[PDB]
Amino acid sequence: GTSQWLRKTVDSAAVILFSKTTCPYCKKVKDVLAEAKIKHATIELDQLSNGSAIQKCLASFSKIETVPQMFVRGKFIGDSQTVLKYYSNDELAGIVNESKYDYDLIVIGGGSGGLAAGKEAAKYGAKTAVLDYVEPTPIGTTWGLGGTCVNVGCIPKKLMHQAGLLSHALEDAEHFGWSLDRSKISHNWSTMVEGVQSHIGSLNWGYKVALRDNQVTYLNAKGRLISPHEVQITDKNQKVSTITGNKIILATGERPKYPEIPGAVEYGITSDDLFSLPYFPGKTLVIGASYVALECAGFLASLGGDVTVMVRSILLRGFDQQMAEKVGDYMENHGVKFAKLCVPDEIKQLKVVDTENNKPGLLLVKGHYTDGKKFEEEFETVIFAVGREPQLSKVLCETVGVKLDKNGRVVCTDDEQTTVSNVYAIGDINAGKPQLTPVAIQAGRYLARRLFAGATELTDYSNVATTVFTPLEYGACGLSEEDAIEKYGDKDIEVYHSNFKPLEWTVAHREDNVCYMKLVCRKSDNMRVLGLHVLGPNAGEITQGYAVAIKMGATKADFDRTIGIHPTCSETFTTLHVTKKSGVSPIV
Amino acid sequence: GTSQWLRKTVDSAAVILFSKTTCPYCKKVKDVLAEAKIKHATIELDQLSNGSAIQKCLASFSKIETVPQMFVRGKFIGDSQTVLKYYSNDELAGIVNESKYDYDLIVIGGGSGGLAAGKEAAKYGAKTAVLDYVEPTPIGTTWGLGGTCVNVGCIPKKLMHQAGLLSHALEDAEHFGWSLDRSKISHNWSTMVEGVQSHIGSLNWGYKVALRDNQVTYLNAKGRLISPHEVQITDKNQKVSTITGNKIILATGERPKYPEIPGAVEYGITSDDLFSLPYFPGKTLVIGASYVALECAGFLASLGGDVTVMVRSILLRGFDQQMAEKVGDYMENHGVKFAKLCVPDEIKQLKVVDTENNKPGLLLVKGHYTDGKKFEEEFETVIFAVGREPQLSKVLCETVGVKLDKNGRVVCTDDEQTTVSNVYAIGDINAGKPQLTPVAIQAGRYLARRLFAGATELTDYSNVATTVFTPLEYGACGLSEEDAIEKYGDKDIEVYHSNFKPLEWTVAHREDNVCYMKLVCRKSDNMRVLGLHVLGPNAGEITQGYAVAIKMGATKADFDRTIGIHPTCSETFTTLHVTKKSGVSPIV
Ligand SMILES: Cc1cc2nc3c(=O)[nH]c(=O)nc-3n(C[C@H](O)[C@H](O)[C@H](O)COP(=O)(O)OP(=O)(O)OC[C@H]3O[C@@H](n4cnc5c(N)ncnc54)[C@H](O)[C@@H]3O)c2cc1C
Ligand SMILES: Cc1cc2nc3c(=O)[nH]c(=O)nc-3n(C[C@H](O)[C@H](O)[C@H](O)COP(=O)(O)OP(=O)(O)OC[C@H]3O[C@@H](n4cnc5c(N)ncnc54)[C@H](O)[C@@H]3O)c2cc1C
Ligand SMILES: CSc1nsc(NC(C)=O)n1
Ligand SMILES: CSc1nsc(NC(C)=O)n1
Ligand SMILES: CSc1nsc(NC(C)=O)n1
Ligand SMILES: CSc1nsc(NC(C)=O)n1
Repeated sequence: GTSQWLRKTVDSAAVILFSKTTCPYCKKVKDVLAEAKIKHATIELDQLSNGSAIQKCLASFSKIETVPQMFVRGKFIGDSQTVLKYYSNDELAGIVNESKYDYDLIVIGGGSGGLAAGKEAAKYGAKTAVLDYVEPTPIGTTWGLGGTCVNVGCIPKKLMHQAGLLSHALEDAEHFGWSLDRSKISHNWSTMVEGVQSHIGSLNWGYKVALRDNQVTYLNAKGRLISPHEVQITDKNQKVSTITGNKIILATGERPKYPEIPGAVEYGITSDDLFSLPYFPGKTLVIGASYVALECAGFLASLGGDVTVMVRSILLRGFDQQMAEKVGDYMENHGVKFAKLCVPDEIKQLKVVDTENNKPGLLLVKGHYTDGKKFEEEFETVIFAVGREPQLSKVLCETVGVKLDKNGRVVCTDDEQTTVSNVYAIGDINAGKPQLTPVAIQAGRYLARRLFAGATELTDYSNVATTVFTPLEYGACGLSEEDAIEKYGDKDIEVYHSNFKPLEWTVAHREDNVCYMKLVCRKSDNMRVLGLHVLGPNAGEITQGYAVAIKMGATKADFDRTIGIHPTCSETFTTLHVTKKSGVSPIV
Repeated sequence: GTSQWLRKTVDSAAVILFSKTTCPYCKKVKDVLAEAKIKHATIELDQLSNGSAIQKCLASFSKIETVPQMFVRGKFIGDSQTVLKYYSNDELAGIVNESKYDYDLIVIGGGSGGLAAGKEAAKYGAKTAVLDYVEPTPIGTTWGLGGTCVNVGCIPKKLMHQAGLLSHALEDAEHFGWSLDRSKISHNWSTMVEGVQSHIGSLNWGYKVALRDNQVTYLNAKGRLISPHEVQITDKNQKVSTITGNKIILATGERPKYPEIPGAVEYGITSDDLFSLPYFPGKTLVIGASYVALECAGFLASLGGDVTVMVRSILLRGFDQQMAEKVGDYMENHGVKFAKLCVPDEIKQLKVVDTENNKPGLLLVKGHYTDGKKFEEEFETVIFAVGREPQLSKVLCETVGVKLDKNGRVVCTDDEQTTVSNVYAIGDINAGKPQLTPVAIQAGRYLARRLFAGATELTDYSNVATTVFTPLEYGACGLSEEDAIEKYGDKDIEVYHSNFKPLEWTVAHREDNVCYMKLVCRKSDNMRVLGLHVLGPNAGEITQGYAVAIKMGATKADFDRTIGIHPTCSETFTTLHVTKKSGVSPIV
């Protein structure tokens, strides 16, 4: 086992040094490498239980057994004397820059995973290039480096969530003694957008400065894998060229879907355009039922918009459906309208968008209900949030041999390898993995360490916690309640649950039995917690820490023997006692 | 072991039924007890691994070995036939109400632990009386049922913290696009106080309704333990009488200290009076450095007050002192003044409090610094937060034999027993235990189950998490950094740490490297997390869940292999990497 590991480590590392912590000849080579600004991986054999065998297996590559041993791209370079000799003779730089390929690593896609992979690999000497390019939306929207989350995702959408929550802060402030009158305050959309966009712009810039400071070539151009080690690039002026790389990481992500109906691409928008929209949407129709659909409808309504959501079948397919319905009911009771079991057939234009005065157009939406009734109504803006998909045919010449699934996502082993042995995929395009920014970062960074630093640690994709930032937030970790019953049988499942009420809602006179939380547990496994769910303020901050306990296999007794922090919302999890089978009510 | 347990269970239970889940004769006695409204404990022997031996040991008390067996106050009452016979003959009620004593349980003190103990014990048939009485403050302040937290503690102080935070919500709202101008909004103290007091009043009332619905006698009178089973009571009209009880729980809590200097009791106030003060404090001097001192100064300043804190030596003695100093520095940079290494000698009055117009008086404070300089300054209000202490000499006739320590707190074993075998203590008066409302609840409820339901589970007092609700909040669980070094040696301690910045602070243009968090770990124990610390918004909600992981013994690798929720503050704990020994900076 040790042997096979050392062979894979030596073959892929760019510059790697085997060492011991207490050896002056190792120090001597380290000081030489630091002086000449040579970046490299370092493995200290005296801090590995396996290191004595490893020190013996290095003689397969170098025919010696002492430390230090320096390797470049699979080739043994020398012990202490030879490296110093290479240095003294002005030979060391040309040896470490020697390669079959232009780059040790080419990343296609400069988003969450792409930039994480690229920065980490550069730290261990891997000569790295990150490629990024933003195909404009149908109306021409575009943005800078950083990928979906930074530019048209988690970041601008949580800040617009914050401004939505500040409306209820203003309401709440009257009851706590502040003098303002909420009903004489209005919201200015473009002022909000300028502040959000300004923060994004500093992220774009910060990422560029990060790549430059890690010696990463950044190319603003479209990448096409034409063979295992050859990537074709087309830049902004349509100039076409080829670069080669030893390892290839695919991190191109996804883009929004449009329903195939007349008028949709012409007259609707998506989340890609919403976050830099120069005008307030006005009376808005959201077509879709995903978490994207509900978060966007949610903050548009809190900023004073007239909002309808058109629901084909159910809300939040794939999430715990009781939690989904609580989520939806909260929105409906605070000014979001729902058009349930409704599908659109057509969008007709009645006014073009007023580019000069920054005012929305006007649209007519025709649809029908399953009961036969026609849907017909006017909206100033129509947003589509009906899914997302990758566009790999534009990236992957099918003759290279990368296996895709029926949805067009890349099939990988559990270390992210594709069916082409030097090509990997991370993030939203990795088939079957949760589509989330921290996941893609963990995958990129861990993969970079396996390739260029001999690491073994894999990314763990199970029981990853999520949060939906609807007006009342919803956090979950683990199995939904229905899936657990599905997997183990109703008799083996015990669900503890309770309503609650934040102390902050008392003086502000908000609802009594609306916030909610439950633990789904397995009876035959010491009451193991299979899934946790909470609906309430600050649901993300509440949920995060419990994810660590659940990863370690927490049981109902672990929740019970811990003591709460008071006064908090999250403490209700430490004193739960009402089961569902008992039939007792969860209310306060 | 089983034998000794069953003997203690039978001796103290009020009404307890031994049973099996699938026995129609058990059901038969259960249905009789439910019909006649007889409350009782029930132990189902078929759900205990030990139950076969237990069913054999019940023949020590009853000379039978079948189920069911009913016991009242240590006496075997009958199997199925005898109970039905007692019922049919109109004899059952007088048998279950038979006792040497008026009450199975007398609780002295109606606060967090007292009410928790009393409600739980009543569920298992224990005939219970809760005693509560609020000795007025020197200026005559007083309040209703519920104890310190409800009336003059965690509840009114977190709501006044919420109103303090709403000031920065109002500031923040401008940058997110809302139209208001913070500099034209002022705060009305008495309007805030009315809303806080109204919520407390519904808690007072709710607790009374709770005791009545659990058949608990509630006496509004001062309790004095004169012998192991005799409590003397003095009511509001000074009428004096005696009641007897089998078990006694002491839950009288503490009250604030005053420094022995001239003018202090006459002209200063404490937290006991602050939370219902009919006038705004105005320019205020806080004398003390505890968490009470800083939380109160904190919200007074955010509500527009001119505030000074007088610090004898250090802030927050007993907390991680780096975290304390970060906490203090934040306050100082946002309008709280600190008078460091300063002690008061005297308070002179310059104006009496204006009772009619609701306006504060005016005071002169004289003190001196350790460098020799005199302190002399005028304040409209002086608050003392210089400690809290119990008053057990007013409760415990020293001839009863309850051992106190040098601070006047009750010495108990790890199941809360005092040196008098039927007397227990819970909450702030239990010597050596964290003085916290959830602890006192856990202790009361678990004790009630041991006494009257045969439970064995003890309360776990280690690694209880805390939060300090200063303007920037501070949450901790486990060891402070200095104590861990003290216990295991610097060489064996590794501290990971990082600054961070909430996404919400970006658009509102707040500080860059002020929020902070660290993990204190032990090198020789798989990098076990010994202590966690975070300074930032919503610190309580952040910290709570990690307390569960730490109780199960989380390591640095458990934090690493869990994936974050994004965008949150709490996710920074899942990706920490900068150690202190490395000397790398923690900034962004
Ligand atoms: C509205 C919305 C809200 C979201 N909110 C959250 C949230 O709160 N939390 C969360 O965890 N996740 C959230 N997500 C998901 C999260 O953003 C993604 O999981 C994450 O962006 C995936 O990262 P990635 O690196 O795999 O892809 P991306 O971030 O999409 O990066 C891919 C990049 O590669 C570029 N590219 C594509 N093809 C090429 C090519 N041929 N050559 C060069 N460059 C190319 C793309 O234009 C893009 O810049 C949200 C997503 C959306 C749409
Ligand atoms: C300003 C302040 C803020 C706090 N904030 C928090 C916080 O955020 N979180 C937290 O966990 N803890 C907090 N605490 C501490 C928390 O309130 C206590 O730990 C808790 O109240 C202890 O409960 P107890 O039942 O032991 O005592 P108490 O709640 O003090 O109850 C004792 C009761 O018995 C009464 N009594 C006394 N003697 C007699 C007698 N002879 N006869 C009858 N009745 C009698 C007392 O008047 C009182 O009503 C705070 C405390 C203070 C002072
Ligand atoms: C993929 S979720 C989704 N797709 S269409 C829809 N709603 C409509 C057509 O009204 N929801
Ligand atoms: C979810 S909508 C809403 N309004 S106030 C709030 N939460 C607080 C004050 O903690 N939520
Ligand atoms: C017990 S903490 C404390 N006691 S006195 C003080 N400060 C002063 C005298 O100025 N802090
Ligand atoms: C701690 S003082 C302060 N002002 S705003 C804030 N926190 C947010 C907006 O999450 N804290």
